[PDB]
Amino acid sequence: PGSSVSGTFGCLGGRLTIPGTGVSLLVPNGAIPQGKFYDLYLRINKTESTLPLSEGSQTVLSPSVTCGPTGLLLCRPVVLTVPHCAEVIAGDWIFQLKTQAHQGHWEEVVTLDEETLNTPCYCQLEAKSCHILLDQLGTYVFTGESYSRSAVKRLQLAIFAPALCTSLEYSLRVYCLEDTPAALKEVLELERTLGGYLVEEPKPLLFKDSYHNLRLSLHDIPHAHWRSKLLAKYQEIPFYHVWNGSQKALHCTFTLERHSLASTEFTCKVCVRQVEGEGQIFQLHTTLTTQLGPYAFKIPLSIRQKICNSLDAPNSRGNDWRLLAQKLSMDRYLNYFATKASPTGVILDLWEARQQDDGDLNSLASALEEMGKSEMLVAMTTD
Repeated sequence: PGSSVSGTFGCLGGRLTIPGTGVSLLVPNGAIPQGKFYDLYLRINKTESTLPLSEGSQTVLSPSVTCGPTGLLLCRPVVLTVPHCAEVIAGDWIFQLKTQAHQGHWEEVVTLDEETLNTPCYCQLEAKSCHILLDQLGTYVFTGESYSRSAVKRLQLAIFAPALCTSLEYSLRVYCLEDTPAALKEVLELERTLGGYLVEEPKPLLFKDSYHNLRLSLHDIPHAHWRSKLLAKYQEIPFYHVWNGSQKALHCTFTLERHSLASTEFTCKVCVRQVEGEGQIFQLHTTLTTQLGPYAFKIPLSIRQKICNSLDAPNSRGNDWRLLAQKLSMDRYLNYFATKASPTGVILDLWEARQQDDGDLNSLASALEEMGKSEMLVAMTTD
């Protein structure tokens, strides 16, 4: 219900966002035909709906996201942003954007680095998210596959305990989640129903394509007052279950027993690690959606038009939108911008999409300054 949002947009565009997920749809100025208004929606689909894409070497890297309705005319691309859990720079991944024509059926839109002049999207692949320029709306998911020993995904580790405890029985739920805000939001919602609370801030863990399992154990339990109810000294989560994705709230449950209700404080060391890989320690101690244009955008229309007019013109020594794209690290496949009526306009849309996250207006001015462009353009873009 609240994993979907909707809005009405015109040619001035705007932004649709599902709060706490990393998922948003940026509808730029001029994507919607002048004098028209579109009712659009944006939804995250069930974690389990991509299960067929999660097997052996293949993994789902992002939530599956639907934007629509389909069948509306767009004049310029829109930007669909999704978070991902890949470590991108490192070991070899084959990245792919996939689309779902109808329920239970996926096909590739593109495999990254196989782009052609006909590819109807551009995946701007960032460290922790993808900003996907789309020529059309629909259902999309970002996937990655690898046999490389070097390929890494990012996890976040979140531990929950019951807020109310009346028994001698006590339990800790140690979740091993994909590192996206969406994944955390989902588990927080699950635990609200289960009556759990987050005992510590989540912690990162890198998980390697090494075929090694996750191992989880408790240590330094106050034996005088507490005991573990499990025979095994540790628990494991199978490598493929961690690797593949599309699994709702992966966790192990640890079960403890207090001697009496006088014991109202629990302490222990929780270790979560990949065999032959990384590990984390928790030192535990418990007690018993819609913006509209042009205000949705960081660059005023007047300044955007000035930049686009300056940079759209082909430059003999390479000093045009191509160099701006290179400077902003948006140059993995320049020909997607080249076929647009304003290559600069689409680059700026991508920059806008980035600014919802980590950057600053100075990344744009810095780039323009290094390009030797008008100091008036730099003046206009500085922050």
